[PDB]
Amino acid sequence: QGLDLESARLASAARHNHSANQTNEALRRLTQEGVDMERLRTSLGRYIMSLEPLPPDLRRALESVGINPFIPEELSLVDHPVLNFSAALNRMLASRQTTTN
Repeated sequence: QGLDLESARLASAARHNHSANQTNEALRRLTQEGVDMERLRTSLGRYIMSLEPLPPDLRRALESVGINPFIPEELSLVDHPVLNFSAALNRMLASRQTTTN
């Protein structure tokens, strides 16, 4: 006896695991995956604004790390995890090259 396996497995199904590591992890993973940092920064910045969306390449890459690109406009693209992703992205590349004028 001891059939209480539902209660045990749902707690493990939920789990606690997340960090700002996942942001920098996504950046470096997409780099190793075959997505260029600059092209990523373009398609991502476009997604933030009223512009052309990111390709299913950028989509599959992000979703494979666990960061969903396509958030509905009920969040108004504010509450989405893709902001913190884009933040670390643009400031990383800005620090790499430069921000002149």
